[PDB]
Amino acid sequence: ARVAVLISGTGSNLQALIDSTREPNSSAQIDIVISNKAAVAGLDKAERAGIPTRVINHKLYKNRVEFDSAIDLVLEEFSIDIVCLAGFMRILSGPFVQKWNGKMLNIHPSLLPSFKGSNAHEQALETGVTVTGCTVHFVAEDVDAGQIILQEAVPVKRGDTVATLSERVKLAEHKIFPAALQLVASGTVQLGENGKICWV
Ligand SMILES: Nc1nc2ccn(CCCCc3csc(C(=O)N[C@@H](CCC(=O)O)C(=O)O)c3F)c2c(=O)[nH]1
Ligand SMILES: NCC(=O)N[C@@H]1O[C@H](COP(=O)([O-])[O-])[C@@H](O)[C@H]1O
Repeated sequence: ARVAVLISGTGSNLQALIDSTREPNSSAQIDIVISNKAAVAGLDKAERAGIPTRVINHKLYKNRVEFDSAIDLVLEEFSIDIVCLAGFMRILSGPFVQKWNGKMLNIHPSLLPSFKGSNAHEQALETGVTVTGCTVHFVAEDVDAGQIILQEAVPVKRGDTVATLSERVKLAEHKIFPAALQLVASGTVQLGENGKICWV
């Protein structure tokens, strides 16, 4: 499968995915890395891996849909089959999400449906769970309300902060995200006609 990876910052998930798709049995191929914010470290790990990078600036488009279309042009230019959101902090418009329905994966640092949204670790710590984790799911029009592919639980140690909790969750992210991509690229997992996760 031809894969695009959309980032916004560090790209430690991107790096984790790069490492796995370089493996001989990878069903996946990272053909383009797109970022909405220039001069972010994800663009380096990508360039350091010899992967084309493209910066599309959401702040330069009048419409959110004009902005998604900028991305789809590149997705079609690179003949992409699968889109991985790896730290991408822009909500996509309905038609774009509909177009890539069942072809777009996201990594979210909670055990969904818990702690939907942008400050999941903050939420988890205020609530006081002792177990959190991360989730790979399909992007649906309901933000973080798509079909789950993989999940890994991670412990909340006492005295944790966003800094430490998120350090620990990210190690799990770096496992289930490559795994999930491989599941979808290989066609082992798909989005069933009934709209639930379908194993094959
Ligand atoms: N339909 C659908 N679309 C998309 C697009 C990306 N995702 C995955 C979740 C991304 C993480 C995320 C969760 S909330 C939020 C946010 O507040 N975004 C602000 C911009 C803030 C900023 O510019 O820093 C905004 O764009 O208004 C996020 F960025 C989805 C999805 O799951 N579903
Ligand atoms: N609400 C969405 C969200 O916060 N997603 C989070 O962004 C990070 C990407 O890190 P990276 O840039 O090092 O791959 C991840 O920690 C992921 O859980």
